[PDB]
Amino acid sequence: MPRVKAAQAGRQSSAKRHLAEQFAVGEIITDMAKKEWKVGLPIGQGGFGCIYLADMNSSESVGSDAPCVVKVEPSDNGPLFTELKFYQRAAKPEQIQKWIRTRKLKYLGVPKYWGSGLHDKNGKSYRFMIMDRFGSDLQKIYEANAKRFSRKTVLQLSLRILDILEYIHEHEYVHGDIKASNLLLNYKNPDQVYLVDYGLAYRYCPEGVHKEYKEDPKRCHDGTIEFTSIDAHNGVAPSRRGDLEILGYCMIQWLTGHLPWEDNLKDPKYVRDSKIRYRENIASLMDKCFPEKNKPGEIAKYMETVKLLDYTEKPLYENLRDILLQGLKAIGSKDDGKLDLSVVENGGLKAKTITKKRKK
Repeated sequence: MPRVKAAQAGRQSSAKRHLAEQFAVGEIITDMAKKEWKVGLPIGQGGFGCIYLADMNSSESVGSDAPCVVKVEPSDNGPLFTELKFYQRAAKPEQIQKWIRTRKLKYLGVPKYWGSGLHDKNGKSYRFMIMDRFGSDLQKIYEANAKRFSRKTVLQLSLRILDILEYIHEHEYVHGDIKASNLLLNYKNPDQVYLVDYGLAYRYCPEGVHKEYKEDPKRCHDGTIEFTSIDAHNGVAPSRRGDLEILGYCMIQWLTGHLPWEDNLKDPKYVRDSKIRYRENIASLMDKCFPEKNKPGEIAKYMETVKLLDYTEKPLYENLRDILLQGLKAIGSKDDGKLDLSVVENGGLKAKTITKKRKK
């Protein structure tokens, strides 16, 4: 006997506001560069959260002080010291121009350092760091553009990632979880993407000593089990193979729309299984991930190549750079129209703390 039933609809809540009025707008703070930055509007969003925009004093012709934003971090220090130390050390106009030009690199995805300092407020010392003005994040763009990233989009994304991964991973740091929220687009220059959330920066080779992958005690996992791979999740510091592995996962993610172990992001066995399962026959699996009229050959060859270099036998990012660009150029694309991500959406995720040993 038939029965009729249906009662469930409507579930969306939106409630954010930013009016201070009393005390906030116009608070000038002098950083270590000896500039007194005038905070303007509370954005709240960014590669961390609670990020402010710099209004500054518009006397007559402001220099470069206006087009910047500032992250706020407690002086108790979580990711800040690691992030800022690298930030200030890497964001050096002189050095950037030099090594980028000489190493034939494309572009470093690191925000320009303007200033940074400490300001005790109400008895709580907050340390602030001034970065480039961000307005677009790949997390909200993921939603708004339905994660449809074309070859030229993914290629350009991974291209700049290759630049930065070599620069950072040649020294000491890693980044296990490559999340869409890690990539921030310049608010008024979308073709140039920056990376933040350096809390997922674990050290593999201290100073410059290539140790050995056995840092794994039981579990550490910097970031989500999604892109962190088996390596970082177990707690082991990955070599070039790790970074290459993670990048491959993000590339196929943007190219296909969704990861099999992401729909299964509720089970450690399935995520591990699926990753190993696909890596068994990378060429076959990658090409068969999105079979219709798509060309996933660049990824297939890339993945075969990265598996072919063992773990750190012969890792050459420029060689991977070559194959990817060669494939892209084969279909008639080469830095097509300066990226493809002009969605300019704002509403990503938050930054995370370093897995130094224990977070309780």
